[PDB]
Amino acid sequence: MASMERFLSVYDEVQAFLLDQLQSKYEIDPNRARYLRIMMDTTCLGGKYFRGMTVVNVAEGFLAVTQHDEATKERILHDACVGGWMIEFLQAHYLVEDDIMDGSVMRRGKPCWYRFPGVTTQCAINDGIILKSWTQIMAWHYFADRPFLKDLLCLFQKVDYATAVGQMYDVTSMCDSNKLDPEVAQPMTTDFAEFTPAIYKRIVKYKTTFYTYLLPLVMGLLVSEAAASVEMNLVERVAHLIGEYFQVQDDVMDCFTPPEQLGKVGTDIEDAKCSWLAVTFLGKANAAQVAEFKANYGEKDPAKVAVVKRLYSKANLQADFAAYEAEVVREVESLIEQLKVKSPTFAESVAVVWEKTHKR
Amino acid sequence: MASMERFLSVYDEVQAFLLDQLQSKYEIDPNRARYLRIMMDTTCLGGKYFRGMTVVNVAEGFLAVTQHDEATKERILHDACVGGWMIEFLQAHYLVEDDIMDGSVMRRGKPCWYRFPGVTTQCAINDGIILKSWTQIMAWHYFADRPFLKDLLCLFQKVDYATAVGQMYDVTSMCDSNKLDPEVAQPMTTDFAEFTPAIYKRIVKYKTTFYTYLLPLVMGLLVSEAAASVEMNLVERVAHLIGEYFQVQDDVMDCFTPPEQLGKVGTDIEDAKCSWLAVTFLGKANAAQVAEFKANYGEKDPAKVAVVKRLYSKANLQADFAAYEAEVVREVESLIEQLKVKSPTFAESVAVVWEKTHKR
Ligand SMILES: CC1CCN(Cc2c[nH]c3ccccc23)CC1
Ligand SMILES: CC1CCN(Cc2c[nH]c3ccccc23)CC1
Ligand SMILES: [Zn+2]
Ligand SMILES: [Zn+2]
Ligand SMILES: [Zn+2]
Ligand SMILES: [Zn+2]
Repeated sequence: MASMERFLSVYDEVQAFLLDQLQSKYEIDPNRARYLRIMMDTTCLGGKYFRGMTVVNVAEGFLAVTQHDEATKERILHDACVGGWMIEFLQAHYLVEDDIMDGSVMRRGKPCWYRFPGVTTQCAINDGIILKSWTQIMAWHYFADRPFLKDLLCLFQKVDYATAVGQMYDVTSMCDSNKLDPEVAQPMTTDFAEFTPAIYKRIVKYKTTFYTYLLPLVMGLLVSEAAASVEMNLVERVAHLIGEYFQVQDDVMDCFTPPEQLGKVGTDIEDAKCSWLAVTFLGKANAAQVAEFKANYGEKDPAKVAVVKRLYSKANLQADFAAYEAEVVREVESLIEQLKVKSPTFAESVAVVWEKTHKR
Repeated sequence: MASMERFLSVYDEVQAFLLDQLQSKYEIDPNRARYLRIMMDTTCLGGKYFRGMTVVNVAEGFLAVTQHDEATKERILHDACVGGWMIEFLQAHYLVEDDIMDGSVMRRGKPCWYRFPGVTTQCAINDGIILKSWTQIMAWHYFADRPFLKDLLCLFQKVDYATAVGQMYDVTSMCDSNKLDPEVAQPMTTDFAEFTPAIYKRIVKYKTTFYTYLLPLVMGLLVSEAAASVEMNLVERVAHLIGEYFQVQDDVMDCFTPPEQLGKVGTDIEDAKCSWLAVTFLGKANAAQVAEFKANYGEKDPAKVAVVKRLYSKANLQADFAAYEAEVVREVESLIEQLKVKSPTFAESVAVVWEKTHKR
């Protein structure tokens, strides 16, 4: 059976389980079940399923080199699909909540969930809470007897927490750290002194890389009972490296990719985000260019946004990106080589993860 | 050592652990640590700690009748305090998010967290996510080797989920179920046909009773390794009974308790909430009174709110409440008696829980 169709069939199965359990154990009525069914589909489906399918792909790799009864192969693949959906539902939670937090309009070419006429923010905040709660309902049901349950739950929690911490780093990235204070309304930074590579790295590591790259890779190892086929420090290093590169692409595309292909109107400049573009620009600008950036960044005024984009274009950031990319290629290849000492199979799953990121 | 001071000392210990782990493992800077410290204090402290202290009180009861080394007594009490704080932090999550969802102004006489000038909704939604994430960080750290870890995590998840489901029942309680539809803006009910005792019961059971009464009682049993001293079906029945009574008091006070003692301006009428007052009023009103209720309920206009309050006062709901109360006293006493078959100690902890609710 093809991996994607297996993964999609498991979605339908998990959805049916969750809704049927709501009816049998939580007293749900059919109309609210339908609302939640639509909410699940609208918030969980429509992406590429890169994260969930990486769990499946890692598990598939180990199945090719490990002796198992057929029924065991099917159990491992089913577990990998359920684990994958846990990650996809975790992402769905964070997308719903982040779109509300940021006042976003569109995502993947459709209105953000909270903007649907029959949803509203009051409902959508709680819908997002339910989405993450479903990840745990899945795990406790499908993985109840599994030897990896404890390790899986502990990892999933740490990744969830890291993502929330990353969200805090992101939403506060345009404020001066020494001025953070719940009692006092927060001004935007004027010096941009915290727009550094190391601080940018910290936002991205926590907000993006743990859930997008580390969690799918390690979840694939866990459901395969294969954590001894890897040096975990290498897995973390390669996950953080590829994840940062992924976010850099995303930051570049926010500014320069047309809205129709982006599926949204990018607002990183108006939002004063600590983006790779802003950090790299400030790392090469002269005094006059810095001053012009300061006078225009973080303002909705389309003229000032236009000034920032022209500053980026004139600054030849394409060349900094090519140098960054070449360095990432160097390091990802080195880590893939270190991963072969213990598992050619896992190293190849990482190579596939890298190829799908680098040529997306 | 007195129970409350032990519980408060454990708060300081847990807080120090969480913040120190953020510095050692999550790359936090001192200013963001301070923000999170203030957020924790502001959202977790200032209540009565009824929920957390019930864990401690249940554990204390069993310590009086069970043979243990002194060090074991201290471990059990420390575990009960950590478990109690898990519940208090779970509540804090739901209060932060519910205040944002509902546009609330005040809570316990202070502005809601999201209204602090230096917080804002963008931050506060994520702060609420962090609060619940902290419940899991606590459990995995303090309970890592504990025999009750799995049962505790599984129970906590089900209660978290039930609460989110209850939140959905609450926010949708003034809409017609057959008209729920993410695509279509939701009108308020005109017939109030779903303002029934059974539907009200369902909102309250899930939104309030699981986390407020069932979870503290069962958590006390778990950290005491005492689940065999109870019939769990009795524990659930008594928890749901006392919890409903607690919410009924809350609903009455929303309308009739002065704002200064309430610590907020009650808006259940304007919010068109399915409150005990509205359900009980509709259960006894004549046709003219129903029509006047319909023309005035769920509107911000203070004149129309005033009409609803006069309808409630004229309807002699105090007498329905006294009859409801007397029936609850009957049933709570019956269940406490059934609980004595297996544990006088646990039955007495429930009697204390009931006394603190009934005479609050
Ligand atoms: C949770 C927050 C919003 C999502 N972001 C990661 C991210 C970057 N580009 C994406 C495209 C699609 C889906 C997710 C992403 C991390 C912070
Ligand atoms: C999470 C939502 C808001 C809180 N509510 C329970 C509740 C009723 N009265 C209270 C007074 C103080 C603290 C909590 C409560 C359950 C739904
Ligand atoms: Zn965001
Ligand atoms: Zn982006
Ligand atoms: Zn509410
Ligand atoms: Zn209330």
